[PDB]
Amino acid sequence: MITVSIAGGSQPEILQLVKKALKEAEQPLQFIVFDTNENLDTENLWKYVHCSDEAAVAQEAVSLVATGQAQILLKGIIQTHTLLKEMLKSEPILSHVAMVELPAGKTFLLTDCAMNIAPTQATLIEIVENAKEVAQKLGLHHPKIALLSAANFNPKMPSSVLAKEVTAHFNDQQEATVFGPLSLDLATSEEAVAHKRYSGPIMGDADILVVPTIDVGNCLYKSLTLFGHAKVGGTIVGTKVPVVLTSRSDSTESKFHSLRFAMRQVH
Amino acid sequence: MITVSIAGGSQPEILQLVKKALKEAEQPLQFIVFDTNENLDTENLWKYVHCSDEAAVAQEAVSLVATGQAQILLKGIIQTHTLLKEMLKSEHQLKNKPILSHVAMVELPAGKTFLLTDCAMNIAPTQATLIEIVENAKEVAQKLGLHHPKIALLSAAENFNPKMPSSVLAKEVTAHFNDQQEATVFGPLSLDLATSEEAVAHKRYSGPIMGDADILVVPTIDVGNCLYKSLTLFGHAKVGGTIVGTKVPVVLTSRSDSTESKFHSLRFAMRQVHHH
Repeated sequence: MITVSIAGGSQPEILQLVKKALKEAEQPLQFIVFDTNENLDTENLWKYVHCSDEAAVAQEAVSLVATGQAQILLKGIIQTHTLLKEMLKSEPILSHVAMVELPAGKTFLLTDCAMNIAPTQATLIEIVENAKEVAQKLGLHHPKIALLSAANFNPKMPSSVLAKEVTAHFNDQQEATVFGPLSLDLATSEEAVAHKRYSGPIMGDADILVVPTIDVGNCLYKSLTLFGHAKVGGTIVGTKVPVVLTSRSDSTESKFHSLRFAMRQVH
Repeated sequence: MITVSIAGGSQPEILQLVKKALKEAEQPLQFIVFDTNENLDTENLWKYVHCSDEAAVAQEAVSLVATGQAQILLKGIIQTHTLLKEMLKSEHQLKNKPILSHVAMVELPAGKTFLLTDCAMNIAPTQATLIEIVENAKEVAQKLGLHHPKIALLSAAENFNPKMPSSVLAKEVTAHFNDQQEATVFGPLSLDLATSEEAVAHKRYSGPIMGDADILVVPTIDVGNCLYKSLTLFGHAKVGGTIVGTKVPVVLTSRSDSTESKFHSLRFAMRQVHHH
């Protein structure tokens, strides 16, 4: 069974997500909610735990995960940084990982469209490691990780430099295939690979895409959603448990996919 | 009448383009190809012209554009650096704008259309550069018939985030244009809030631009490139691009580019040449 700890989850929006999950659940699921506000549940859909202050909520919610009682931390109505702080206070480099599903069934992981703004050599290596973990935790043995760049390698292009550097680093592990600079088409389309007579480690069949900055990841993330009609779900990695960041403006169906994504990582 | 100069265009790939263009062409069109490779023209389509080497091919192609001899320059099979360095020589005087930039025209499935700028020329524009990138794209749209174009300065967050370089850049460039009345320039704005009226409503956002931007301006070539490819690879969007800043639209072609792809850019260039 899977127990989800929700920080500040005694809100109708959360209640609605929980109610939905429990009914569409194909496996045992349980929610434990911490909140300063009064309980809104009567149908005993979750386990309510009142808290004195918000700081306590974050503390209590994170504790349930650190102690090994809950396997997923969900961010309800609470300041992202207050919960983020407590998270780290329990732990060094966190990164966001999203799961993308395109119409024809094409899928891939997209990493860091929220956390690290302008990843340096050292931070990008860690970002690759976290995504490497998430993949090799969903079954993908020896996953292909492409370092995205608009650069043929051009020293005047930061993403190109960063890519050639991160590539040299993982040229040992043998646990995964990490290569870049690689243009988007050359990492996701095998047709682009032939039409361009290209040959390399990754030929339009990457399992994970790593961006140079959040600007690139955010853009790609939104374009796949707006015009690509793709299903997406993401979680924050780096801690001993998958963390789902939810915003009021986010749809339930989106934060739902993230929830299932967090669930698949527990399996 | 529009004459097109092609650097290294004597190729079966370029031939397929010319045929298509001359076929769908409504107004008078003409092609003059320069190449070190032998001629492949049998139907007397274009006007073949042999050259000693690539440096020669480029010099001769760019020369024809140097004056009103040609109205559009198109890069067939030849090193980009060779032609680029070639068109940037003082002897030709082609450049006629503070800086050169790349501008693309994007057409989405239904009818949504917009310009995307700088995913090939300026790597990581400074405030001064971004300002000129906007001007270049603003002029293309005006020349295309749009009088008061909406120009969205794209960034990851919608609300100001000083920890983000693109966010700060957007705010500064916005302040710079807060004076003129030729166009509406605003940022930081996220892609969805810039191109999706529904997303705007969904988040109840309110601002000078609400999912109806005419031109999107990215912070770096990586963002524009990724968006560009993502649009065609998964968005079913039609895209055409040209380098602006010169007195003649410059179309960049790559052998790997499909015929429809080259055609769209060529179509975009012809449109800037005649459209008012």
